[PDB]
Amino acid sequence: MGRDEAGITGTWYNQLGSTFIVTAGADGALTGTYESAVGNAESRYVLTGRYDSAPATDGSGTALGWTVAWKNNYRNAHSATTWSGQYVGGAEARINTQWLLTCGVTEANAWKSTLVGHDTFTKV
Amino acid sequence: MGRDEAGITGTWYNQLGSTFIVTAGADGALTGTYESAVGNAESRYVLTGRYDSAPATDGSGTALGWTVAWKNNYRNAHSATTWSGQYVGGAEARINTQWLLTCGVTEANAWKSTLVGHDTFTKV
Amino acid sequence: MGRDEAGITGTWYNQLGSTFIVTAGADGALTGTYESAVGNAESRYVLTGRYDSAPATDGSGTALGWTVAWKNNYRNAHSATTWSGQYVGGAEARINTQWLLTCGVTEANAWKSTLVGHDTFTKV
Amino acid sequence: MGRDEAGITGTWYNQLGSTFIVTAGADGALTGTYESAVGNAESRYVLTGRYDSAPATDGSGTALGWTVAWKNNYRNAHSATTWSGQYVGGAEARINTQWLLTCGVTEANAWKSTLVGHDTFTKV
Ligand SMILES: O=C(CCCC[C@@H]1SC[C@@H]2NC(=O)N[C@@H]21)NCCCN(CCc1ccccn1)CCc1ccccn1
Ligand SMILES: O=C(CCCC[C@@H]1SC[C@@H]2NC(=O)N[C@@H]21)NCCCN(CCc1ccccn1)CCc1ccccn1
Ligand SMILES: O=C(CCCC[C@@H]1SC[C@@H]2NC(=O)N[C@@H]21)NCCCN(CCc1ccccn1)CCc1ccccn1
Ligand SMILES: O=C(CCCC[C@@H]1SC[C@@H]2NC(=O)N[C@@H]21)NCCCN(CCc1ccccn1)CCc1ccccn1
Ligand SMILES: [Cu+2]
Ligand SMILES: [Cu+2]
Ligand SMILES: [Cu+2]
Ligand SMILES: [Cu+2]
Ligand SMILES: [Cu+2]
Ligand SMILES: [Cu+2]
Ligand SMILES: [Cu+2]
Ligand SMILES: [Cu+2]
Ligand SMILES: [Cu+2]
Ligand SMILES: [Cu+2]
Ligand SMILES: [Cu+2]
Ligand SMILES: [Cu+2]
Ligand SMILES: [Cu+2]
Ligand SMILES: [Cu+2]
Ligand SMILES: [Cu+2]
Ligand SMILES: [Cu+2]
Repeated sequence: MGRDEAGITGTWYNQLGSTFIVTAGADGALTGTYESAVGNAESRYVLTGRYDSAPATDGSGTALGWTVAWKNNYRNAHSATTWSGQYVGGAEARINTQWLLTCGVTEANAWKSTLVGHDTFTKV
Repeated sequence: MGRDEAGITGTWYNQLGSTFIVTAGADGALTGTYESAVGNAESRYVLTGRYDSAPATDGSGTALGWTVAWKNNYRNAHSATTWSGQYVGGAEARINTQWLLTCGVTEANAWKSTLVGHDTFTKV
Repeated sequence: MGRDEAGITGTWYNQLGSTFIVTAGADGALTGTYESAVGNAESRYVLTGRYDSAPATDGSGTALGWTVAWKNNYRNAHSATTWSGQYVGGAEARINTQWLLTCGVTEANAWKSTLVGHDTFTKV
Repeated sequence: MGRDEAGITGTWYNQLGSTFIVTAGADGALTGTYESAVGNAESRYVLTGRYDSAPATDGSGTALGWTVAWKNNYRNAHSATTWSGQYVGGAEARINTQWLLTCGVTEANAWKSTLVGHDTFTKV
């Protein structure tokens, strides 16, 4: 199995109150759903990503990333967010991320297409 | 089908000479392989992502994103990159992205865990 | 005077234990010194920046930014960090930032020149 | 003098058609004005920043950064941009940057406060 397959798989919550439901596969896959507490979003969106299934054993975190395109059966916000970060195990397990949200825009507006931020996910 | 299913599917090349091989599914999925011309990487890595399969029709680009975890059968760089951007169709089709590369690090080094950059992909 | 001239001027501390000493001028200027608890840095470095001296009065934060080039009389790390963020007044005043650290590198290494992160500064 | 004092001082133009007028001081200071071809901006804005006045001599670029707060006598966009990058000398001298634009927002909107992008400046 991936070293942190069981540690990563499950339900996570960020500081905005969003809900990140993920399954980590033995092959390095991340699959699941994302529900954002903010923005032009309602209900669950498909996500997919990858993680390092054989991380270092020196106390370093486990690198990972995932994408949500903000289209589902309810809404289409013509945008996608990618989260890049690491899982940190332990009693207070965390996934610490930085993210890039890109909106589909015309070429004249490309300069203002991308938001950057940071989300921390916990199991509680 | 996704509006830009055929436009996105195929082989793309960025300004570093890296090769991005992707299939866009009707459901919004991106699957394929990435081969980086630079860094701690050799041969192909699995990628997965998402794209807006019903973009706006006002000339705006098509938002998308994908992730590579830098582990394959040859090397493990304990890191993952996410690319966030948009596909722009036309005679000179492009995927314009910004990216976040996170390395698995100890908590004392978390402040220096993440690189940011920008890649432009073309069909030639 | 700037609306938050007095609120911004003073000594601030971030989550790494770094010390940000700043004077906000009536004209929108920020001047002062930065001392980083981490990285290739020792003692104080010159900083300069700008802030919105007439912010909105609807509860929004006060936008600002500053730069440190990491050369002083002790060390030269051939790099510069810019912090971009906002000051949020109140009992628990904060400056919330995201930052970009660029290292001087050869053109072959330009893709790995820039780190991104986020620092929160408090008065305690 | 700074190694690239003369190389940096002058008028620069980016890919959007914006105009960056800068003087590099022997002490590492950057001062000047910025005029953006895009966004909520008109005429010139004050800028200030820092650069490495004693860069490496191995062909590496010269790290630098600067800030503009988007208030002048004509408009106040309640925002600030920081550019972080490097100057690359030679026949086709360039300043390659990544930038963070933060808007002053209420705490409920802090997640969408910051844009990220990249500008390349040339002498022509
Ligand atoms: O909301 C969305 C989809 C939901 C995004 C939720 C984000 S993911 C990163 C973060 N972690 C999280 O848990 N939740 C948030 N996609 C278009 C994102 C439009 N803006 C923001 C909201 C909005 C809704 C309606 C009308 C205008 N805005 C982005 C701001 C912006 C920046 C630059 C130019 C123009 N607009
Ligand atoms: O290379 C990797 C995997 C390959 C990454 C390729 C990147 S994806 C974004 C971009 N688009 C692309 O087409 N190609 C590049 N993963 C660890 C990334 C270590 N550094 C860089 C190289 C290196 C190799 C060996 C030893 C040291 N470095 C990152 C620099 C850094 C930043 C902060 C702290 C420490 N190190
Ligand atoms: O430390 C510096 C100057 C100090 C930087 C302090 C940072 S500002 C943002 C943050 N807020 C803060 O309060 N403190 C930190 N400038 C070169 C920054 C080299 N690396 C990190 C340390 C290091 C010291 C010696 C040898 C190798 N590293 C950056 C990692 C990197 C990324 C990509 C490619 C290569 N390296
Ligand atoms: O324009 C400004 C000041 C000018 C900014 C110019 C930028 S600096 C980086 C770049 N290099 C350059 O040469 N030129 C551009 N400051 C508020 C920036 C509001 N948005 C964009 C324009 C706008 C004008 C009026 C109404 C709405 N927009 C930012 C988009 C955004 C993102 C997230 C949430 C909400 N909005
Ligand atoms: Cu290893
Ligand atoms: Cu973080
Ligand atoms: Cu948007
Ligand atoms: Cu705006
Ligand atoms: Cu639509
Ligand atoms: Cu771009
Ligand atoms: Cu690394
Ligand atoms: Cu380093
Ligand atoms: Cu106003
Ligand atoms: Cu922040
Ligand atoms: Cu460095
Ligand atoms: Cu490295
Ligand atoms: Cu040196
Ligand atoms: Cu760049
Ligand atoms: Cu804004
Ligand atoms: Cu918006």
